Amino acid sequence: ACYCRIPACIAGERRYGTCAYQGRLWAFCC
Ligand SMILES: [Cl-]
Repeated sequence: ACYCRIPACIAGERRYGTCAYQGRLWAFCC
């Protein structure tokens, strides 16, 4: 499933773009 993550996606995931939410930027990870 896909999550917004701070600070980075973990192994086994890949990053597919970015979230801006609550004044922070997040990796969008799947
Ligand atoms: Cl980040």
